[PDB]
Amino acid sequence: MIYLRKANERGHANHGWLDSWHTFSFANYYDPNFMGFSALRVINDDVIEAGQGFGTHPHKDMEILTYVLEGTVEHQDSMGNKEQVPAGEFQIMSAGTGIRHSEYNPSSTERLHLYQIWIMPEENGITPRYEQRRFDAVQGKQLVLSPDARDGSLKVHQDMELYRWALLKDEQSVHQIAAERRVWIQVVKGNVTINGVKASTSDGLAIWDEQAISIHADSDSEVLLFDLPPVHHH
Repeated sequence: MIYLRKANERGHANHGWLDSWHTFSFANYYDPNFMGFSALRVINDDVIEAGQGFGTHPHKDMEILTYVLEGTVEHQDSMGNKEQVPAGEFQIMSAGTGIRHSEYNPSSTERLHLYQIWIMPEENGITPRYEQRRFDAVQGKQLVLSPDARDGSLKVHQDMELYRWALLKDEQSVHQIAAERRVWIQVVKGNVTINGVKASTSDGLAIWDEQAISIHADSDSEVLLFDLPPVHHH
C-alpha cells in the first residue's frame, strides 16, 4: 500500500498574514481519506507575513513539532519559555495536561515559512515540556525525534521516530520497518522516487504493509520520514 498526497490537493486557507496548506483534516477543513495517519495528526505548511503570528491559545494532550524552512520564528509559552528558531532548526512542545503558547515572525521585513506537525502522545496527561535543538547539518539520515531520545534526537512521547533525510542527486537508500508499522514521507524539497512512486516538493506519501522503503533522489532533495506505530479508503 502506497498513496500519494499531492501538494496541490491539500486543504488551503489564506488569511493574508497566514497562508496554510493542510495535509490532513484541520479545523474547518475535512478530507475523507486523509483524516490522520496513525499518530501523525497534523502537517501544516505555513507561510507567515513579517511581524505576524498566532496569538496565545491553549493546547492539551498533543506533541507539537515545528520545523522552520525559511526565516525565523519566535516562541512564547504559558511558562517562561522564550526562544527564536531559525531556518533549518526544530522545536518540540508537549501540551501535556495543558498549556498556552504563541508563535510569531519577529522579522519586520522577511517572511516565515514553517511546517507545524502534531503528533498524538501515546500517554495522556503528561507534564508540559519545551525543547529545542540545533543539529549539525550533514548529507545523511539524521534522527530528529525518538521515544528515548537516542543518538542526539529530541524525545517524543509516542512510539515513533522521525528522520530528516538529505539526498544528493542519483543517491539512494533503504529503511527497514517491521510489523504493521506505517510510514509517512513528506518531501520538504526536491524530486524523489519512493517504492516506484514519484514525489516532488511538498508532496506526501502514505505507506504501510511494506517491509522496506526504497528512496531514489532524482535531484538533490530532503524528506522527513515518519516511522509510525501500528493502527480510510485510499
